[PDB]
Amino acid sequence: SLGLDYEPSHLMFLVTVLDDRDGEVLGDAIQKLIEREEVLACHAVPCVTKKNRPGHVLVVLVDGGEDPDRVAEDVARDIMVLTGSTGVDRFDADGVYSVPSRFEDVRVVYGEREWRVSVKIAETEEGEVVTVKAEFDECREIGEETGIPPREVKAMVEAAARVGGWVDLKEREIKVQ
Amino acid sequence: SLGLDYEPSHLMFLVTVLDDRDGEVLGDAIQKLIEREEVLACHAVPCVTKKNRPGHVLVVLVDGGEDPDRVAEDVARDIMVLTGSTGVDRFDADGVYSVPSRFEDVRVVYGEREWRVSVKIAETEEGEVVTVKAEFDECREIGEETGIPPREVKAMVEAAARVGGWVDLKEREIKVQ
Amino acid sequence: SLGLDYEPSHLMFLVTVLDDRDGEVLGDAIQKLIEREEVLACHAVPCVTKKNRPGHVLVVLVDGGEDPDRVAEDVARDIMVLTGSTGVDRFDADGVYSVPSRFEDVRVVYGEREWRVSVKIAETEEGEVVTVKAEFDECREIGEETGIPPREVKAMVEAAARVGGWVDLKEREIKVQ
Repeated sequence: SLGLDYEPSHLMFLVTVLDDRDGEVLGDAIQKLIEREEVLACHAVPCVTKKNRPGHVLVVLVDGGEDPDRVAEDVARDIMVLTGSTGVDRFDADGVYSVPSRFEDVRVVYGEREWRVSVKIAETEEGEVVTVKAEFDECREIGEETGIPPREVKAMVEAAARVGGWVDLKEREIKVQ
Repeated sequence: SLGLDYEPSHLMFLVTVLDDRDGEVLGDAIQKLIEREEVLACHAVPCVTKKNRPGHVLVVLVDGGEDPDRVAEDVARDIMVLTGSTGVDRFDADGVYSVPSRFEDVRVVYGEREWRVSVKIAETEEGEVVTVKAEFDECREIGEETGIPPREVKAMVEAAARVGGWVDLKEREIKVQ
Repeated sequence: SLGLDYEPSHLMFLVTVLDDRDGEVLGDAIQKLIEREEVLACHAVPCVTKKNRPGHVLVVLVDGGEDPDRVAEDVARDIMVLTGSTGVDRFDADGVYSVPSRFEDVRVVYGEREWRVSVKIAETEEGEVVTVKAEFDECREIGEETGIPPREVKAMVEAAARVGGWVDLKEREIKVQ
């Protein structure tokens, strides 16, 4: 139990098939659907329906959280109201794999310009650091203004997150205390 | 129980992975697959298979209806016969959200030209009309020949479905009796 | 029971939602993911995430085989290590439809050039040969060098697999013994 966690999951797929007859309905419905916390993702999967008619299966990824069923019903109705569907199907995950994680803002200086990079550190009970991941968009965007390559920012930042230090890119240093 | 219905579902995903080695097999198989009532949708999802080979996961959305298993088996064999697969996997929905609905043909006149528009009215036990949806393709296609915008056809038709009347677009009227 | 087999399935979908923030992570992760036997397919499904941000739901199709849970966990960790995700969800098939199958190499000669074509023969207990499928890529690629159409190679090869013979395309013959 002190490797990967494997627990019951509150993730579900909410699924409905729409005729492509109602044109700007799906983009609009998705934009309202994502406004709520528990909707993780939306995708309209293109499909062939019954009289060789093009459809989309609207697929909504939902984190139920503490109470799934209130959340599932709220989203199901949203789907119904927003799309005109009267049949929304629900698919539950049989379990979720997880590792405890935390975030760590790492201070980056280049002599005269500075940033703060988010670093997710995923660590098990046993002390296995499975991932230390500096947020890449910040790393590459620093990698521009500095010039020096994005992945060396990443490597330095992640090593700084390990010892709780900060990065001086100008002298190639990680400073602890 | 007199809001949304949440009942056991006879919807299933029939899933098989195909090598892209057999070229015009998938379009043809889908065209035969959709010929039966209970196949709701088909999509070949592009995927990366095992020796960096491109595949498709053929995904068939099936309404089992009264007896799922006879329907599921018939479709599974069709998939097998049509594609050469010998392994078809089945994924059942854990439940379906639903609202009772009915259809209502609304008579539309523009002085000298007329149509009939299908309007789905979805209404719960409590009397909450969650959706009144005029079929959009008809609404926009009327919206052409008339000139006047498709969504005002929609709004007028849906209001006519509410009181069981008919639409006179020429004088901007909904007539009840 | 001597038609289609319908047995418990060791197939699962491993699902994780990624921000598109980490750029060349998905192609690389998929290329490592497919290296193991039990990963059947990988696809990153494009999706709309929470602050109208584009995401992908990485979807990994996994044959658990004899022990699913060791295989599932190994893949889940791979997903976690390779992508930085700390939440991998698991969806089990409710059953698999199957027909016993075997392969049969069919010798093809055109007077002076020869090949061996793989033919899958799927046959039930009752003796229903549901599919006899010559591997199409070989059939069409023979169909080139020979000139004569790919589907007549297929038909001849499949008929040869039936009687355990071999194909002489030059004299239009299937020879048994």
